[PDB]
Amino acid sequence: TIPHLAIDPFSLDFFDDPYPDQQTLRDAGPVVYLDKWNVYGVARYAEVHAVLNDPTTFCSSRGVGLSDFKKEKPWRPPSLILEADPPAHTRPRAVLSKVLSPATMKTIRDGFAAAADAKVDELLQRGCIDAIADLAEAYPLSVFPDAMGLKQEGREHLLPYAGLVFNAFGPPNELRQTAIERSAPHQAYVNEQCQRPNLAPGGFGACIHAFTDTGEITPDEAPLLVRSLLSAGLDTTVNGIGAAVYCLARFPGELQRLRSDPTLARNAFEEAVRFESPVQTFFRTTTREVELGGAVIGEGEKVLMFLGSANRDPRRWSDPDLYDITRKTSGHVGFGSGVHMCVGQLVARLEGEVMLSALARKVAAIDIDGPVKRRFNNTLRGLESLPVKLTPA
Ligand code: HEM
Ligand SMILES: CCOc1ccc(C(=O)O)cc1
Ligand SMILES: [Cl-]
Repeated sequence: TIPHLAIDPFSLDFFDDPYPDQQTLRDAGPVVYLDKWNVYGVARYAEVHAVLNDPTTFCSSRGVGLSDFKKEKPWRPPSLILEADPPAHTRPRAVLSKVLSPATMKTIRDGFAAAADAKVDELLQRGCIDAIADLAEAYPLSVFPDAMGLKQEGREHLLPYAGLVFNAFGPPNELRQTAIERSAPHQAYVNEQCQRPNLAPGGFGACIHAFTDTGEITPDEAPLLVRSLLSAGLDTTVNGIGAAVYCLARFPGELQRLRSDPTLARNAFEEAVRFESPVQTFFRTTTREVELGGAVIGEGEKVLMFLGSANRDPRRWSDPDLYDITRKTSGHVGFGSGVHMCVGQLVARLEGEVMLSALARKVAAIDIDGPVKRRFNNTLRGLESLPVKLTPA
């Protein structure tokens, strides 16, 4: 009943151009079996959405990578939020939700915006820049570690640590095994900075620790929650902003619409998240026999959700392959959906918004003027290098 496919969604060939293979995965059926890794796959919007929204049947506590925590040792202590199910999940989630709240956004907004304006000003002085190193990396590096309350020393460990985390959700290919074999210094650094004494007052980190006396989390839980933010909070935004600039570079008509109305910045970023889906994939594990899209899946099976594919499913989206900054994006699954839906999305959107606003007001054109190089990662989609010429407005 379930078609079997030999496509490796974690191969460099796939990362290099995933879209044909994603259509093959969607059109093969609502549920496929991926023989390469012995997992089920869902690539259409409807099934991806259904799976995300049934956490009881499709759990996270057995890991959201290929590895089944019931069978293998997790490479690091499990995340108390990403790799937990309700009810264990519920209070740590509530804490990070309050730490990364509307009120918090109000306190950091002017600073994040000034930094974005300053960066664009600097880049315009240079003219010819690398929009990855000099913008998509440099801008989040200039605001997020400080917002966390990290010391200056050791920050060069943060992106390596993130690349390791997102590679480790993958199968045991070379990407994953190389990451893990280089991991020790990055782990050591990150774990140390998660301790209360090492986090500056007023940062996200200290704020997590301040929540330890409410009964929601205990003091021994706070370091792992800080670890979640240091895992997820940077490299995601790097690839989101990189995606947005790439889109604007490839669709000059949309840059021009954004210039004429900079208040489109926020949606222009959201559309970039749907269109590129910097977070491509996550797994769930079935806790029982389940029927999905008229197909039956046994208990304890890994299920691979293609978020990027769901965000380009023509069953859900009109002209999915077009970057449209006035699209109604609501419902896209680039931040996930349901109880695990990105708890940091207000930070991601804030960063993305103020950067695209700065570009909207200051830049007249973005032209690719060098070879584009992709960055390969088992979970993240994005570029290594994006050489562009920026023309001032
Ligand atoms: C454009 C940037 C980002 C994208 C595309 C993104 C994507 C996602 C996705 C798809 C999930 C769902 C995982 C699942 O269902 O298993 C998620 C969860 C999560 N994200 Fe984000 N993320 C981004 C930025 C951030 C930022 C900036 C932070 C923190 C400051 C963050 C922290 C987290 C955490 C802690 C979770 C786990 C939430 C839970 O399990 O309840 N992310 N993110
Ligand atoms: C795209 C979401 O990525 C992550 C990665 C790690 C964690 C965590 O360590 O809790 C959460 C989300
Ligand atoms: Cl670690």
